[PDB]
Amino acid sequence: SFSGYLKLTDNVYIKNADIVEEAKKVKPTVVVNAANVYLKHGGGVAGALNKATNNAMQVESDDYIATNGPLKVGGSCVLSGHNLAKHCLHVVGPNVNKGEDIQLLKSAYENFNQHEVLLAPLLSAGIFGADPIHSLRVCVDTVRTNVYLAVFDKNLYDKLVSSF
Ligand SMILES: CC(C)[C@@H](Nc1ncnc2[nH]ccc12)C(=O)O
Repeated sequence: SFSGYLKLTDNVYIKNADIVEEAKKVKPTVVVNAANVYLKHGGGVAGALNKATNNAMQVESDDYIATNGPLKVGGSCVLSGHNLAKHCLHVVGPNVNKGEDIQLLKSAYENFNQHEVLLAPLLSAGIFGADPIHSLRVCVDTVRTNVYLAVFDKNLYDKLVSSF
């Protein structure tokens, strides 16, 4: 039910929107979370998605970490999408503010290729500290499945489109 997106490539689309509000409207098969390795959903996309689930995402995530241990930077896991989507794909992009290797951003986006269509944010951008223009270029050059990108900041959205 995706609507109002700008086509960037054969398989990549973009919209100025809060990913939480997009997930409530569309109820997609997969929503991507910008996770950390511990699945501690405090702020940014992860804190906003978790709050919209009334903390059910964090309770499920804590059980997953208690059983499996932490994810790898560049890795992912599939958990419930609760009231927002059928599934949530928690993907860990490198956090530049912590010295993590930006080359791991391509490995993070490769997780998207396991799903035919996804609603997603720009990985490693926002509070993770990487350049969003770089993140969109890695997304375009790595993901082959259909990805609908939601960018919250209007000013950044306009810059991403103009410089594409
Ligand atoms: C990742 C980053 C580039 C982006 N953040 C987001 N993008 C989309 N929905 C969101 N909900 C909460 C945060 C958020 C932004 O600052 O525009």
